[PDB]
Amino acid sequence: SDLSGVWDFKLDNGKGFEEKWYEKPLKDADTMPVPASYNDLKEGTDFRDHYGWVFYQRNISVLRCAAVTHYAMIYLNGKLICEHKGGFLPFEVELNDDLQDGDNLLTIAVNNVIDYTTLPVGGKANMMPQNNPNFDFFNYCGITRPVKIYLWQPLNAYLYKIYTLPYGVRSVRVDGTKFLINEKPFYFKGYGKHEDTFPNGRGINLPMNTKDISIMKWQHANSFRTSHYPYSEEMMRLCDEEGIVVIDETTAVGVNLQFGGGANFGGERIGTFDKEHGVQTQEHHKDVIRDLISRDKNHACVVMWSIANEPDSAAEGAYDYFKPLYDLARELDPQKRPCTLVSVQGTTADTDCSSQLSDVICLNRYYGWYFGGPDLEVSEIGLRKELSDWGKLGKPVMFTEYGADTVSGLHDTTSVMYTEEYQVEYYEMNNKVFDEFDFVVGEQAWNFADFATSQSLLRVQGNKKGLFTRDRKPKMVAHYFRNRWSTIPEFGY
Amino acid sequence: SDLSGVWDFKLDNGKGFEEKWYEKPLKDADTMPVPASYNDLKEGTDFRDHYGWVFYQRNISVLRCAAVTHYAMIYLNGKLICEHKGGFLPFEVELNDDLQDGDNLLTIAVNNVIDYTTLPVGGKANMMPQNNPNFDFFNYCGITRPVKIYLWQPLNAYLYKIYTLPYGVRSVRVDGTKFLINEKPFYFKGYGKHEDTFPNGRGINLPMNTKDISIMKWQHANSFRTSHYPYSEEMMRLCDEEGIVVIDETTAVGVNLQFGGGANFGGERIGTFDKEHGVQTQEHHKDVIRDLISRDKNHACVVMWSIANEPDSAAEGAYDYFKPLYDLARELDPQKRPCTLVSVQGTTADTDCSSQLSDVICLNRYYGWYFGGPDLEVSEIGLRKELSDWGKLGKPVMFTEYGADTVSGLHDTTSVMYTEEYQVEYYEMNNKVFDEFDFVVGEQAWNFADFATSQSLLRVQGNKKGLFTRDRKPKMVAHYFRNRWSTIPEFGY
Amino acid sequence: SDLSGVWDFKLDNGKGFEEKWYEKPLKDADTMPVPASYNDLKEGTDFRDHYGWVFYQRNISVLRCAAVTHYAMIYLNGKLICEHKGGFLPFEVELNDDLQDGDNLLTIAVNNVIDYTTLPVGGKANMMPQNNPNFDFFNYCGITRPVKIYLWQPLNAYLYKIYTLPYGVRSVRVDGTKFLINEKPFYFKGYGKHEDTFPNGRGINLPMNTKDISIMKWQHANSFRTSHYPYSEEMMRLCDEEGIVVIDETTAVGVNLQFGGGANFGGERIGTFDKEHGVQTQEHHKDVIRDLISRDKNHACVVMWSIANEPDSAAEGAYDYFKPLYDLARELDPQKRPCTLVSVQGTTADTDCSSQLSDVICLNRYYGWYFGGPDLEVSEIGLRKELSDWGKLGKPVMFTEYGADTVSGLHDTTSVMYTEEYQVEYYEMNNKVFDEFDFVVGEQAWNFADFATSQSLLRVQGNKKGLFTRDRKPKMVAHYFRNRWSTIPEFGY
Amino acid sequence: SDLSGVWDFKLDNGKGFEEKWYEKPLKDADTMPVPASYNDLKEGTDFRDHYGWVFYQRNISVLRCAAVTHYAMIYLNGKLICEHKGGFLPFEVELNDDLQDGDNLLTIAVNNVIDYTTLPVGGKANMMPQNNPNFDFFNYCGITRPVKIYLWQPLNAYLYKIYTLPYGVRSVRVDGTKFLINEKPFYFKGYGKHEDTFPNGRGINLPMNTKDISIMKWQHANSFRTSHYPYSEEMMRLCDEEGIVVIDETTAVGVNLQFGGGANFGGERIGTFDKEHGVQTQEHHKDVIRDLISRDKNHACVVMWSIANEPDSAAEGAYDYFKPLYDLARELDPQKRPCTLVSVQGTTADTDCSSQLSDVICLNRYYGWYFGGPDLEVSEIGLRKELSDWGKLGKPVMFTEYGADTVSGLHDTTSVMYTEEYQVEYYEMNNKVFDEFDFVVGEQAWNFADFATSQSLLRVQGNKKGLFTRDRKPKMVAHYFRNRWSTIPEFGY
Ligand SMILES: CNc1ccc2c(n1)sc1c(N3CCN([C@@H]4O[C@H](C(=O)O)[C@@H](O)[C@H](O)[C@H]4O)CC3)nc(NC)nc12
Ligand SMILES: CNc1ccc2c(n1)sc1c(N3CCN([C@@H]4O[C@H](C(=O)O)[C@@H](O)[C@H](O)[C@H]4O)CC3)nc(NC)nc12
Repeated sequence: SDLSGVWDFKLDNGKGFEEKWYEKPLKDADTMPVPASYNDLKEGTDFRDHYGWVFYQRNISVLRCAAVTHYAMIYLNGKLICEHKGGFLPFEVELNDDLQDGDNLLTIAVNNVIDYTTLPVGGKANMMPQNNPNFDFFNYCGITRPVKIYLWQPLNAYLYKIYTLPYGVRSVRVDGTKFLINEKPFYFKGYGKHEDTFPNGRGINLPMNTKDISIMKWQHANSFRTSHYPYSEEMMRLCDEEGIVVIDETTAVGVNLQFGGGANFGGERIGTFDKEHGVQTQEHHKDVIRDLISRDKNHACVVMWSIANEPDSAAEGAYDYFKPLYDLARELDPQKRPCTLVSVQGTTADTDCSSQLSDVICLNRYYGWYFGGPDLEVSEIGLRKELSDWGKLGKPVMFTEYGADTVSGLHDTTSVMYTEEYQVEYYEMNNKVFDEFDFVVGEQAWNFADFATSQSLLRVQGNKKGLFTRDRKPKMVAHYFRNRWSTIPEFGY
Repeated sequence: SDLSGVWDFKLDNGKGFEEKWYEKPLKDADTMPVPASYNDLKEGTDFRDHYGWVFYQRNISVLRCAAVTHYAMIYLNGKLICEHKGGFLPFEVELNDDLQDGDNLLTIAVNNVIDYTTLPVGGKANMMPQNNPNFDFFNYCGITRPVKIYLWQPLNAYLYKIYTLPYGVRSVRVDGTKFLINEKPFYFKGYGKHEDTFPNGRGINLPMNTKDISIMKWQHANSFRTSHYPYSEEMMRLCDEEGIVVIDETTAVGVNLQFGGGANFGGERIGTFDKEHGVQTQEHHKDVIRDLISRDKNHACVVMWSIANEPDSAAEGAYDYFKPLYDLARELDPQKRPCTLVSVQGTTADTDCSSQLSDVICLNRYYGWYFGGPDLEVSEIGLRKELSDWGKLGKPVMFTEYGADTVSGLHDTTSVMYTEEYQVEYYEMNNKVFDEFDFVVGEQAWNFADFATSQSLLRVQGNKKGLFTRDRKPKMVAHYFRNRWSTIPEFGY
Repeated sequence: SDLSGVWDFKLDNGKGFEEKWYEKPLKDADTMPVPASYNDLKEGTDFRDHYGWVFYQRNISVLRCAAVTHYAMIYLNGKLICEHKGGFLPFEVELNDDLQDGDNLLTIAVNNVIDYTTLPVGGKANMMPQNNPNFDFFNYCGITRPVKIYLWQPLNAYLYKIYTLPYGVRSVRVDGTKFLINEKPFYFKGYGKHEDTFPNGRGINLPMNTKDISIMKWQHANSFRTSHYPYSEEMMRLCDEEGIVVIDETTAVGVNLQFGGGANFGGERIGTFDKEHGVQTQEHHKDVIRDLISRDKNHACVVMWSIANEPDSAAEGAYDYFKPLYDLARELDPQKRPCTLVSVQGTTADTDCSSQLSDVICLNRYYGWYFGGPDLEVSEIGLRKELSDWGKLGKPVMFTEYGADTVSGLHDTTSVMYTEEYQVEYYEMNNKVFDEFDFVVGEQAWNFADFATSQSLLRVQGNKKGLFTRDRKPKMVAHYFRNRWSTIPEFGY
Repeated sequence: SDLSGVWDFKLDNGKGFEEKWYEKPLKDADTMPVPASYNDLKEGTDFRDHYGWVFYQRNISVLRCAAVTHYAMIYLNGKLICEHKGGFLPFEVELNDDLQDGDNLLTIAVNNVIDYTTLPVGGKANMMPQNNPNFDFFNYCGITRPVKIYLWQPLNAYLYKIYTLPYGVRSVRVDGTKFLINEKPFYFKGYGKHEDTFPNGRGINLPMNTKDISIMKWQHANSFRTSHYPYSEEMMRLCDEEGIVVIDETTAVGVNLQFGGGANFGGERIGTFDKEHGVQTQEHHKDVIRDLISRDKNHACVVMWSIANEPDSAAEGAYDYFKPLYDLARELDPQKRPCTLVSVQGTTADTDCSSQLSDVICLNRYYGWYFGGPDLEVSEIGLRKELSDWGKLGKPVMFTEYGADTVSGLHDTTSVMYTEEYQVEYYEMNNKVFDEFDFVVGEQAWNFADFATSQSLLRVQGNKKGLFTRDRKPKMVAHYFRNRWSTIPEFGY
């Protein structure tokens, strides 16, 4: 029985836990539908940028939270039943006990604070009393996912059935510079995505998920990556049904304290993996890895794991941080699927700890935007120079992010940055260099669609690097990729 | 237990009922989330404009359809359990019988054909093998609403509780030219709405519903009308919680065969209420009235009933068609709430059968757009001339529709039609005349937000008359109304 | 010596000619730059839509009007020196006499009234006290063009020199179904243009002219048509320098009283060439033909004459109206260049008087917009059916107009009318049928850029059929044509 | 006699002066209209971003350059006649000599290089082989202005006449904290402008000038500033006719080497007024001051001089640089008009050398954008704190720049940066603080309209801080200012 609906809702002030609001029904309360991120569902900056706790509550009568972002505190008649740290993976509690009679009071308290102990991690200032994300997307929070009571081929799916669980048969493993599904040389076509819609924020959107898949099949794409967090269970099963290759990724974005900017302790900047003042996320990072792999163990669409997005991988302490997490990933994946991490700009093949730990090299490069733009010729020289050097490893290289901010509507015959023409030229140059090297095994544009971020001078009402707008309407670049991807097969490219 | 999820889906070809698809599991099937309109969830004109039947199916293990648009045909292991005509109101069936063991096959067949027998009615051509709506919104179909197994004051709501059902205490009745809630002279502030979002089509959107309410409270609005169909049960309860005045309306739009255009039988145009060739919707019209009132009997937000939107009310046979439906409305409303109908342009106080049957006169006037535009001065003369004549009845007059198509982004200091400036000037002129007459008891703009329609030369990617865009972003007119409505109280204006 | 600058300016009230304003300096006067259309240079609908006369004036000290739209009345110290009817071709007067001493008073009175006696002709209502154009562009008026005192190959121009006059050598003549320049089979690539910029209105814009040419060479175009009026002398010489093929056209648009709509005399609609109540433009039509050809006699870019745009050519009296004008065109063109007229939708090869008089058949067809849209398949059947029938004449057929209104920014993966995707699909279908017939010798899209029109429900802030916006920014269709035209040569296609 | 037209044109390669192109007619030449900036009149980044010299040429038969940006080199039959450094003020040469017979060859060579010796000054990198402007507008170059051969009250102009020269009588002088025109306390209402249109670049646009004035009178504005360079003579006379208060400004923008960024000599950053490595513009700065004041000596609209825009005025050497230029300004202004300079963010009353030299304090502050955004509350605290401190001087304070980048079309009910709502809120906060202090004597928004800049991550297709778009269409903020300025008089506020 799904508990999804409009619940009672109130923000803490913060004299909430003192007055024991989880015992009595909330007075002067608001309304809020679940599942949904609450940030965009009321008006006013003080509500959207609220710092602290919120109180959901709903009656019951006669429990698995699919996701609660970030920190959940479940109650019943006042007695705490659960606690959970981790805003993008499910958790459940037993309720045979503590469920009195009929008319009972279920309260869910949700916290949004992010720091060096959370995944994603929150910095102390802007990346590009308040939360300051160390990541480039908005800190949507609340009960994002529902609360309920209780040969396979890319683009050519076939799932047998087996509680009933669907399953698809497929082999995936890496040989040299080749990514093989069912022993055939695959090429990744697609994007890095976001669970981002209006006004749901990060709340699950089954209609948009299907529309996203239809658009991808319209665009002749085959893959995407769950940047920068594991998606909903329903979206994963859909890729199983629809035959969409997925790269599952953990909530480990922002373990890199070189943005912006930086953080100082004693008049000196601190490194990322400083044991005393740096990140305190390791033991939670593996908790997320073992919780993720336990969830999507059997999804034939899951093809490769991503331990972290854009970490300080070329810094002191980077190897000793990721080695125990990498090993764990191979330890609990019964299929021994490839594992990787997506690398920031500035990483080279020699300095990246991913050069050894990862089966596949996954790059996030912005030659022609953050680097070199608007000089596409100079940026081409650099992209080729770094890409040649990455071939020294004899591993598959894969671009997981590359893009240019483009506001839909801006045009010029002599293109400039932020126009739709410049975006197509940016991708033309990059794709031209990608086609020169036989060890690249995929292109994944950033982003699939425009998505909301925190406010800054460098973000024009969110991140505009999508091929599509936030309402999924195509920019000119979306028709460019559709034509290019129509001549690039899934296997043998 | 909510059955909402992604189901199996296929379109009929139309050799579907022959091959008995409702018995065996569907081969070569697609995917489709419910609840949602399917029209926008795949790509291609042939899918969006599909004519005929679609087949939903979902397994069961151990039934109330909140809405199925338009015609539902429920199955189980092959045996038909139900049929329902009526795309916007709930229906249920008993399932103690016919539910074998555990693993069973629930199939829902949905038809989209509209004609002179349906509400809404479908014409034979464009209003402004295919369905041609006699109404100005898109023919979204599918399982729009979920399938599940089992003193009050405006803007100041208070609902006692009482199965548990919430209830709010309030008095509503008409005295002379005054609309009184709790014996105080009310003024309607708001819009005509639509259940229209992307990509859900008409599918229920609990996030957008709350965002809509927040925007209305941001804009200092108090009311809206369920144009042109009854909304979801969840949206009605939200207006109860949030204290939003609602005008409940039936699915009776398009009982007017003077659009465009017209229909001919024997070389001669036929009237609307021709008994042989005209509308065949009467007995279904009261079925909808008795089904609607049975659903929202106790919603304190429901304040007035609307029997039909824009009917041929000044034509022969109009009185004898609406008299038995009007009487029924007063017969089954235990509160004796006011009843009305919203009148097309061209109606006068003398010729409208609503002049006698309705407690409140509800007008849809476009002085300054369809009539007179771009001459706002001439259009002002006409609006005053017709409005003065409507005062002869000593009844409350209320504008339920007035607006000008405005594409967000188009501006000029010397305004022209379709720009944001012209839209504000259009509303300034109209509102100026409204303030001259003490018998007008409300203004409701058309529309609240841009919504999808059928394609025509006169529709610029849908209906653009919204104060907000389809993604709820405000046009300049939305800030004009917010300032005007901030100085107009709920009572005593 | 150029008199171009900001002059004194005032609108008549209309007690202007009584008070003899042309004698004394204008009191309570405004400012206005020449050359420019005055309509958009002040604010307010009453100024933009002004009906009647305006008064320019400027001092002199010690005369050829390049164009005065429409009717000019030149003065000096009060004494009338000139009168001119014809808003788009030059006229001059002698000034040795009437020029006293030094400080003198030059007044130019300009009228904007259009009716059945003017070219372009003004109707009595909207086409789709006030001027109501029988043409689809705005009635910009004022001193549009400056007032001053005193082998060639397409895309490969070479002009010898010869008062000094430049000249280019080239042969043009029609053989069968072939348009030959220098005895090679040409193909027209380009558009119908407009002298339309902001805020100049129709005023000459030498910067935009060069930018237009650069954009055409960027788009791999070779031709355009001076729709619907002869352009400036400077623009013609530029096409001589830049090697751009031009189709010179007269001011004869709107000699067709079947728009909208129509005009009635005695309870009955009147035909276009009714001698008593219809058009009274014939003797002025040849005055324009002999004035035009006298101006561009030597422009090597002028390749074909266009007697009228979209006339009632399949109606009674159409042949006897155009025969004396056609003959005149061949009489005064010392090069015997081809002559034609562009035909409205609904014209067939049998009924069009252009089927006999014209050397080249020039069609304005909207299969997929005005006809058939949004059914591109049905519209394709019609375009092929009419195009096949036009081949019966053994003449060259050329499309001078075809397009779909497109507001820059509107997109959908499943296209609908007014989006950028639908515009590309519209042109794809049309161009596919054009490539099936060897007797079509050119495609000219409508329009090159968005331009201002009179206000109506069918015009979304002007005409949006341009491949480019009014500020020359490209829509998606502009890159489609650039790719298609890059593979289509000038000769031998 | 105006030489304005389309000339021969070619870019140097750079073997141009060797081959003596100024002697023979240019082979393989292009076309270019004058007056106009050439940068946007052809296609391709290599043309728009061309570094070096361009060659204009035009025949003559039987000379004052109104502006040539930046460096002019005039020829005739090969013999150099002139040289001029200074891209925004007129210069002339005698031609009785050197003018042979009739058919002669006039060549104008134009250079675009900017460095520490030019005004405006060019840096070595981006401010926010190539020119890198130290200013926030595009380096438009070419023959921008024409080449030719030969009581007053704000908003209530009256000019007597007096070669004939118009003149207007008015008194202007500063008393305490009051700016008085005709001994009445004035308040500046308006903006900082730019000579920026499409596609003319910085080329003179008499139509747009009049449209700009009409829009200002529509918006109830009274003043603007010639940021950041003296405008055309025609625009100045128009403000005389139309009664628009102007603040004339020199070409002295970018004398501040703290942008971005900075420049290093020997591993150390150099100060702005370093005599050896810093700016070398002083003696040219006064040449511009004495050339400017010699031009607009008699314009009654000129009300105050601006010596430089945003200089390093709080740095070592700043006082000794501006003292001789300031004194010169009072030396040659026969009216002893006030003189000032507009100050960068970060300047305080104590450290600004303008605190002593200037009669009026002119600030460029961005509280709520560059500083504090999106925290409008915190930014309000700062604006009040700095504004209170500026009152210690007992002088008039005037804001010459304040604004937020706004892309037309972006909206949200809960505003974020770059939307139209945030722009209105930004101006509401600022204007609220301005109204608290009686010593502020004007508000001038930045900018009047969107204008082109060099490309950077921080510039969304140019500078979007305009109240209007580049095609003069109003954003929502333009209607906010129109309402505010309608209640603020010219005198006595
Ligand atoms: C097959 N079914 C139908 C039914 C009605 C009509 C048509 N087809 S076609 C047409 C029309 N046109 C007038 C304009 N003409 C060109 O079209 C451009 C544009 O419309 O954009 C114009 O800008 C340009 O100046 C013109 O040369 C094209 C024909 N006018 C009116 N008046 C009610 N009705 C119709
Ligand atoms: C308080 N915290 C900070 C931090 C950094 C900066 C500021 N405040 S302020 C500023 C700046 N400005 C330069 C431009 N100047 C005006 O602004 C207009 C515009 O920016 O739109 C311009 O179009 C117009 O021409 C100019 O007169 C305004 C100052 N430049 C740079 N270079 C990295 N940094 C900063």
